Amino acid sequence: HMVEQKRYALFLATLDSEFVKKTYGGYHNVFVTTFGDEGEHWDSFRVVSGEFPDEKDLEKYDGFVISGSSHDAFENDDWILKLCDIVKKIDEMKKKILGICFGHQIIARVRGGTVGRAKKGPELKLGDITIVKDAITPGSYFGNEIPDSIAIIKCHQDEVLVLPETAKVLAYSKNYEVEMYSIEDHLFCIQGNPEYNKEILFEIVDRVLALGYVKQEFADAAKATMENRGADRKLWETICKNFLKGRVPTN
Repeated sequence: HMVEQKRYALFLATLDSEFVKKTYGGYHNVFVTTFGDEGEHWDSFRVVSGEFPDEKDLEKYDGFVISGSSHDAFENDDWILKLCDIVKKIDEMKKKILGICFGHQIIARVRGGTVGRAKKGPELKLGDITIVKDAITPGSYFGNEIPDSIAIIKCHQDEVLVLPETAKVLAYSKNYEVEMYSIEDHLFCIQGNPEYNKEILFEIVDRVLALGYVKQEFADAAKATMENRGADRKLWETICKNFLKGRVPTN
């Protein structure tokens, strides 16, 4: 009989930026580099462009990842509605979804939460989130020794303003009450972008500065957060893979 193949679906809620296309070949590659392991089959679907799996094919996937986006997760574009519908279906199937940034926000929306512009304003920087260690099982996604804090790239202007009643907050920060959360055993959401790196961040900063969206001094302060430190990238890959591939007991 056939071996059980491992299949993951990536919902690309962003187009490929010029820098990401040139440097990495696009976000598919970025996501697979971050979360993929040898021998898995990753299908991506450019949901932002209205490309979706068929509902009948959802069962073949072992897990789903929803990417970041420049779009607002509270908007009502047809593709966002369709994304919410398909996420609702996957959620009902109890299939694993890792939501990243926009994805974190979409899952919150589907489960009755509210997303909108953050009360304390946008973040574009390397930040640190405080872990709610009391909500985390030793030897689950976060390893045997749970960190007090994790460094992650932040690139967002919106947040979960109202958490679904079914969500457990796993991390917060001074300005954002919901930096990471889980719902049941199959939904896991991070507001930051574990897939980003210094090069991706700095290129966004440069571009948004050039557009006149932020001041030079803001751009400078954003970049300064990563001049001498990086995100906890290896730890994020471990956590996310632990969750997405059920590599450790559930939390």
